[PDB]
Amino acid sequence: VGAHIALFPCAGMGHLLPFLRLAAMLDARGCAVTVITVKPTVSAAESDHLSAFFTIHPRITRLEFQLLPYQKSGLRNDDPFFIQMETIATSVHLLRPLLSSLSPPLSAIVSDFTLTSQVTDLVSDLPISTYTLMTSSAAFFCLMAYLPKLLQIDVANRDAIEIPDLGPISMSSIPPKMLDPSDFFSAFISSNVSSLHKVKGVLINTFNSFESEAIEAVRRNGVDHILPIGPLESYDAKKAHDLPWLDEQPPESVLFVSFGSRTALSKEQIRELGAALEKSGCRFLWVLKGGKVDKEDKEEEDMLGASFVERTKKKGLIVKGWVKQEQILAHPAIGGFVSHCGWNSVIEAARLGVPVLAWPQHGDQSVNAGVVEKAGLGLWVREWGWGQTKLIGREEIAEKMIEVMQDEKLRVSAGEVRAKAKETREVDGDSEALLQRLIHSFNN
Amino acid sequence: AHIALFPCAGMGHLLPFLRLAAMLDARGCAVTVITVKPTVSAAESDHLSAFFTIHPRITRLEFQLLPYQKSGLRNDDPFFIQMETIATSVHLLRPLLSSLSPPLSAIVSDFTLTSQVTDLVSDLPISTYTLMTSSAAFFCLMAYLPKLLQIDVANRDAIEIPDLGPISMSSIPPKMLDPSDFFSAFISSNVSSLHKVKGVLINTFNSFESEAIEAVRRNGVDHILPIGPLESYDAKKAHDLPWLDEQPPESVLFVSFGSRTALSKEQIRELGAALEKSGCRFLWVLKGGKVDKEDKEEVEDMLGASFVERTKKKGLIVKGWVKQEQILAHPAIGGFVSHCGWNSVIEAARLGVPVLAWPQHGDQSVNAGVVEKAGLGLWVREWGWGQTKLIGREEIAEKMIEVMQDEKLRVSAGEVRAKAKETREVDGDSEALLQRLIHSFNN
Amino acid sequence: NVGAHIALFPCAGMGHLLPFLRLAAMLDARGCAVTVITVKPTVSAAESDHLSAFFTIHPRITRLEFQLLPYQKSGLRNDDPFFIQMETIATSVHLLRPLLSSLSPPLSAIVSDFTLTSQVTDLVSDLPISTYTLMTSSAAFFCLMAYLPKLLQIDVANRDAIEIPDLGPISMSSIPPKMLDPSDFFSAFISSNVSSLHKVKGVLINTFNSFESEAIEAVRRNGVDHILPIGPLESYDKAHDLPWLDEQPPESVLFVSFGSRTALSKEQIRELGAALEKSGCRFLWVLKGGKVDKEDKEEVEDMLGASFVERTKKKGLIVKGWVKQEQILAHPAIGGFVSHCGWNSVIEAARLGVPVLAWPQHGDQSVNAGVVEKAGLGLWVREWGWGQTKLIGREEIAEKMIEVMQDEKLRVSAGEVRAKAKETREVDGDSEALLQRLIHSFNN
Amino acid sequence: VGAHIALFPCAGMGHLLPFLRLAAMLDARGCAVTVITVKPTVSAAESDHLSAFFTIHPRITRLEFQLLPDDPFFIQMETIATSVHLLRPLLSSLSPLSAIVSDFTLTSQVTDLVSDLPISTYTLMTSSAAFFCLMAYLPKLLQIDVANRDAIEIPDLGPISMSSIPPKMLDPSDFFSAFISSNVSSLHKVKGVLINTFNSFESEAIEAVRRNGVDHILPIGPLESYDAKKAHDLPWLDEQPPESVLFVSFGSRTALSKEQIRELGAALEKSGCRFLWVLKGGKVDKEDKEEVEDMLGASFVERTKKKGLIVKGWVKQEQILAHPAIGGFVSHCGWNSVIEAARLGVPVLAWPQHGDQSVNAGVVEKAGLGLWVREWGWGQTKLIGREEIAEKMIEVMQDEKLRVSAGEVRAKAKETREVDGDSEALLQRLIHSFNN
Ligand SMILES: O=c1ccn([C@@H]2O[C@H](COP(=O)(O)OP(=O)(O)O)[C@@H](O)[C@H]2O)c(=O)[nH]1
Ligand SMILES: O=c1ccn([C@@H]2O[C@H](COP(=O)(O)OP(=O)(O)O)[C@@H](O)[C@H]2O)c(=O)[nH]1
Ligand SMILES: O=c1ccn([C@@H]2O[C@H](COP(=O)(O)OP(=O)(O)O)[C@@H](O)[C@H]2O)c(=O)[nH]1
Ligand SMILES: O=c1ccn([C@@H]2O[C@H](COP(=O)(O)OP(=O)(O)O)[C@@H](O)[C@H]2O)c(=O)[nH]1
Repeated sequence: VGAHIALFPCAGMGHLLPFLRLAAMLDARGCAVTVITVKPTVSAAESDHLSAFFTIHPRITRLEFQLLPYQKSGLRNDDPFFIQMETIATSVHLLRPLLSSLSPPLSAIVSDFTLTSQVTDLVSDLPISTYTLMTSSAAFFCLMAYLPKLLQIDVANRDAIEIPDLGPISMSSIPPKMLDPSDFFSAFISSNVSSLHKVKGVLINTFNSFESEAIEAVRRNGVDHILPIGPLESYDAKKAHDLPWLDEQPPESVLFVSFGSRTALSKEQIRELGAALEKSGCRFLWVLKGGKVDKEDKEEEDMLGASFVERTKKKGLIVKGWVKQEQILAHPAIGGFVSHCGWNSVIEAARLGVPVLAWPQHGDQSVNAGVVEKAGLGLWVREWGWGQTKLIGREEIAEKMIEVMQDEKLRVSAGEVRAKAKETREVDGDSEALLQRLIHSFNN
Repeated sequence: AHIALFPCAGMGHLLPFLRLAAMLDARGCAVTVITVKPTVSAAESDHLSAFFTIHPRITRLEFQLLPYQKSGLRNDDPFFIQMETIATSVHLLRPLLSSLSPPLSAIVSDFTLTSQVTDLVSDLPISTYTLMTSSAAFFCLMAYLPKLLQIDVANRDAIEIPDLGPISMSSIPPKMLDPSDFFSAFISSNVSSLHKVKGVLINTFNSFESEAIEAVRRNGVDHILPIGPLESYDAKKAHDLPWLDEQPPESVLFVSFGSRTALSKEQIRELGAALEKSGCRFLWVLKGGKVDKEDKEEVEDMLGASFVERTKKKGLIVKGWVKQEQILAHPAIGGFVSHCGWNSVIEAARLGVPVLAWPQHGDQSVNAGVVEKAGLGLWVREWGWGQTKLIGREEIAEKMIEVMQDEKLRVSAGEVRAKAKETREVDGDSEALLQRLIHSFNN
Repeated sequence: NVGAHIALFPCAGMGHLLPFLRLAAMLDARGCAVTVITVKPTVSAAESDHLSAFFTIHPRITRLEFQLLPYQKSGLRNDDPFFIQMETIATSVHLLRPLLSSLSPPLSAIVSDFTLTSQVTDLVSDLPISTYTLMTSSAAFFCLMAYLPKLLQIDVANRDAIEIPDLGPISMSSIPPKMLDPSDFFSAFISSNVSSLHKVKGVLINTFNSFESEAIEAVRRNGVDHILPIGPLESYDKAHDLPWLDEQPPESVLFVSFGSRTALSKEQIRELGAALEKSGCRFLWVLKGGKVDKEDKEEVEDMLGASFVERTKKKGLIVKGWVKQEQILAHPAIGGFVSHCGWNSVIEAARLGVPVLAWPQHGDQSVNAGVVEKAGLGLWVREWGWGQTKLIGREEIAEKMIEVMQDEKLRVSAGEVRAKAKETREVDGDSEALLQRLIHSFNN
Repeated sequence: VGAHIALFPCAGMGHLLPFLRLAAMLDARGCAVTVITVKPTVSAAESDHLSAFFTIHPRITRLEFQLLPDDPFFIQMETIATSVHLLRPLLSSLSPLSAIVSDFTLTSQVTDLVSDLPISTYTLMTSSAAFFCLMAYLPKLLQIDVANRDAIEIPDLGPISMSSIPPKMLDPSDFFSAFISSNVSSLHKVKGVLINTFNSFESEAIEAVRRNGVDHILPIGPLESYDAKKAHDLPWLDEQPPESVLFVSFGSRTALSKEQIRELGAALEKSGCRFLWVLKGGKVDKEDKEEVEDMLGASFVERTKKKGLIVKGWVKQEQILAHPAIGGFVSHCGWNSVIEAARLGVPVLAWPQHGDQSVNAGVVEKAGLGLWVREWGWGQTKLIGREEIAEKMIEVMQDEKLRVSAGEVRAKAKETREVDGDSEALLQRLIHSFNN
């Protein structure tokens, strides 16, 4: 553990967990690692996860930063993660005192994409080689990467968007917010992509077989230094879960439902899947988030209904809250996965080879579904659209759930992805060799 | 894009730059604000500290200016004297600006520092912009000063500025016409170097000064950009609000004469006599000591105990810094008395307060004219120059009464208030221009 | 109430605290009433440790302590932990204003660190309090500091050397690059503070008139007229120290220390250790190897290895951590000092007439090394340059290490320095007399 | 107390002490007074006096000008001129001056200053009416004659001999001439002029200045003491009988050589006068002076230890002179001192070392205030014998007429000091003129 490295996730479970994963991974490869967190955390969950991680890994060290107050309405409405990410920039300078005192000077720092522009000054005064880890799809990341020239190019939204060395992305996959220049979200991505130039390398949670077209497209696309790190290894946070029912079930019989760290859909729609879930007869494990964005704000299982919970009393079990998704997904009993297609959830399923039913709700998740379908890892119906854009059928959903359980071709293809994913983590694997090579390059 | 703001001395110069800087930061530019020490007035120093603690990501660049060194520019004013001191030392900042870790894309300089600042970034890759504290109408007079000085052989009536109504000779300040005085030398020296500036920022909206903004555009300053009204950085802890809450809406008349303007000893007693005689409710900010806040160490021994007792029911007299923008927003204030320094004037317009115009020194008279033109307030030209003139209680009181009860003004003033709102809106020109400007900054 | 009250305000670091603590103790002896202003938390354990300990030793002196506020963006390029705190304290100096006004026994005067003189000066003015500056470094370096605004502003020239106005030219090669770069904190702090000196009633320098007559004049003639050499500051004062020395012959031991704040290159350390072995001189070696902070330098002998220690056990002993430097130099056994030539250590060596071999690492230190050579205190090799950026071979070091121990004229010269130092301390001596003179004005 | 005023003396206690008294006098008359001072001050005493003055008068504000980089006192007067602009910020921030009273030496520099910040300005002269005219008539005189004659005449003033006149003032080349001549020209700007004199002391002198175009001269003499109270010093003063003690002070600077000074020291014991002697070591500098009383010799101290006391350094002159014990004064004859003697009615012996003083001695003679020997001349020029001095010294103690003449002079001084008298009347009037 001669080399000293830090990783600095900003906000959100999707951002936070992987970086921890990168750190544990880095520690495993003889790196000395500090993990930087900024408080107060947006969600109760983020700290809960963080606390365990440090307890679980003593060798890795916690490096908190306390946030200063801010009040800017320029950011549209009130979504806390952009606000949290924005606040982090306001207090980012507070970082400098913290880095100056590090015992063995940091060889490199790994920084979440959202604040790559603020850190840059910090990265010139203290000359730290700075790296980034991408939580999104390489195909989706390819879109952001080419966004600035594409945003400069036109004023209206066309039928299909062409990123230069990649298959054109349908506009339906793209978020509205991305398209309009005036909107801030556009501002945050554009500036940050520019800051990539300063960075020594860019790391993404995907592997070359997995996104062959995109990774190369990125290569000639102005993102030369991108390294396919993924799939990010398990956090090894053992353990906090009781699953007597899961053990009883036959291997690959049970269906797992998670819509991500945040809730994805309306109750009326939600009841529709529950009704369709009954029609399918799949044994299930369902994790439900009452609060669409914050764990702290949810004190609501009223939404599914009284009759349904008793009706599926022996068919399935549901958790209202947080459960270990990878711990559950590695179980022999789980054979199908219905996800919101956040890239971390999609990547974990590919690593464990669990067939996916893609049900993207917002953001980059629609683009990840296209990768899920292109990979052959999962089944996706593009026509479902964004959440609340259309109300998709109980009867319609049931046919798709029945296909995932009884389509053997998906199982053979899903099995291949697990083998493809495993091979890249083997000593001869490009992903393991790239991580090992990057660690070798870090200076004393 | 890194932008640096270089305000000169004075809360009139200081307040606008910080306000914009906060606006720039809100809209996402990396912002640095340049301050130098010492500062003439306590408020500027106290304010800067407050502003930075409220806005953490804005960098503070502090330089100690060289000791006052001079020859020429007859100056009897402390704030103007400090401006000369900042201007003579701006050329020593070239070494510091060259090595800044996040290099500046552009500098937004103060009008007074524009000539020295333009020379400073000549061989550096930094765009030079200037923010104008005053009104657009005054800028037309500034542009015409060389023509005004050359063909000004006769002391008669007013001079017709080329694209708008002629200004009375009484409105032009006598100091502006004397080349020896600092006010004239600085105005002339800066206008000559305005052509080396990428853009000139102004605190007026297109609705407020359509003729003045248009006249300057065709008069050689073709890069003018209206961004007004500037928005408050809304940072404040001390509350002096309580008396007002007791007051009925619109009853109170607010009197203030800016950061560094004081009345005559005969005028303070005649103004006080008028406030009693009028019978109006009022809020008085008393700045008897003079410009500097530190030396104005007196504490209401200007009027005496007898007067406070008589007026306590209808008035509160405060000596010290008051949160002007907040007071103006209050339901209670239905009148304002102003020296018509532009920043007060803009605030009156944004918050729709009827204004009673009372110039004491410099641009105030022209701005007073603008205020009258737009219906914002009533101006009495005959009163002429405060500090050169004395007005009796009878005259003052009647005007005070008249402004409070002009419903046409209250209706008229509101209309300006609406227009100021529109411009800030995304459609509205002033915000749009800044949004237009901000993109430009990215290079 | 009818008694002078003097407050001392030190900055970050052992070098800046200790001179202040020592003076505070010196003043207390001479009947002054002393208060020390301290900010928590300390950058390093040692400063914390001394303060609690120091106040135990001198109960009468008041300890006035303040909280360290968050770091601010004032545009400096500092990557150092001790400099950054210096920055952090200064931003918050204005906050003290209400408190100084309200003290039970009021302040009559205060003395500021150079770093806080510009900020400190402003607070006093609304109070009837005299202001003084106590300066950590040498007169000769001080000569440079005053020049700095003039030097930065115009010449902008990379000549071989430049000349300070009433003092001989100083080689550029012996001037740190960072002093030259305006954006950097080191240049910026020196310049802003120097400019504010006109305000201070006097500037106190820990050097004596015999030691730097030429510099003292050079500064005086340059118009910061009020200069008050007080050197050398007296130990304020048993402990769990080393008895290894008590068993060593006199003059047989060579002491190596680079101060509290200097780490060394691992290459540098390996070569330096090897050099001692060839030289064969008995030695005491202190490793501030690790970080500037004692808290984060957890490295033990993992830096030198096991074999080096056993081989050298007869020859010398190496310790990592705080050592009681004053006591060690005082010991009859120590025959030579290898020092980075920081002023506090340089002055101490002069006090005890210990021959110095000069190896300046950063900042003020090269200018300091030269005077050390000049006064006949020590041997300095110019070609070695800066410790931080250049590495010196073991053999060259060993050959030099021998020379200082073997040269006996230097031992005679160092003694000459010592006698002079003794002369000032005495009631006859100008420095003691100057301090007594200073006290009487304090007592108005 | 409405009016607000400021004083500015550049250097010497010759000017500062009078100015401060002017400052105190003005405060008494209901004026807000600000005193402007130059730093660093040339003398530790000059600095010493200022701190005391503000401390003694709480309500008098102090404003200072820090200074940017022959006689120290003259050169510094030159330096203040360099930094005069520094004044500009100070005036601008003032809580504005109804008028400023400024030192004669730097009046020329300020003329520009007065005109931009409109301030009526005045100057106060610390030299005699007879001497001021010599300065006053000097500019014409230099160009017109360019020669050396035994005596020189100022239009309505009885000619005083060259022997009195200082040599340097005579030379056109010299720095001193430029300052004096230039400044008088600047004298035109001021709305008043003040000298520490009263008409009675020099009716002839005051008139000539009125005649000679110094129409605006105002004599406000004598200036009231600004003083500390109360210190139990000089138990050696209270002990002695009235008018038994001779007090010797050659200046606010040294004036004669150790051997020349030894002759008076030997003359003092032969004279038999009891004495309090103020002996300054530094020829011109208090900080420079670091010599003990070894110029007089150990022997002198043992012999006279009961008879008289020697103070090395400074003392409060007005305080000492006012004492019953003092009956004789020996003076270098600096005007400020001479005026103090007349107001306190203490007989003087005149021994002027340098400069304006010899002319000042002449005034004392016309007055009858003291006994003077002209032949003794410029200090250190010639050696004056111990035997010769005593006869004059004894004569000062035992002359009845002198006591009478001196008694009147004190009486005359008061009448102007009182409300009816002109010096008081003008002060009242000038303040009245002062406009808020
Ligand atoms: O109950 C839950 C919900 C989510 N996750 C983890 O949350 C991470 C982030 O999910 P993703 O990136 O797919 O989407 P997000 O929640 O950020 O929208 C993934 O590692 C999931 O395994 C989990 O472990 N348990
Ligand atoms: O007691 C005061 C006086 C002034 N101001 C602020 O100072 C600003 C600038 O004043 P202006 O430019 O109107 O006049 P000036 O001070 O420049 O002569 C105004 O917006 C006021 O809000 C204030 O807050 N409190
Ligand atoms: O192990 C150590 C190291 C340093 N010092 C003392 O710390 C003071 C400050 O050191 P200096 O200024 O010489 O160097 P710096 O620590 O600032 O680099 C000196 O008195 C040293 O004797 C000490 O007592 N023990
Ligand atoms: O020991 C001394 C000597 C002088 N003076 C004062 O010196 C002032 C001015 O002295 P003068 O101008 O007459 O003499 P000079 O300064 O020219 O030598 C008078 O007010 C004296 O009271 C004093 O107070 N103490």
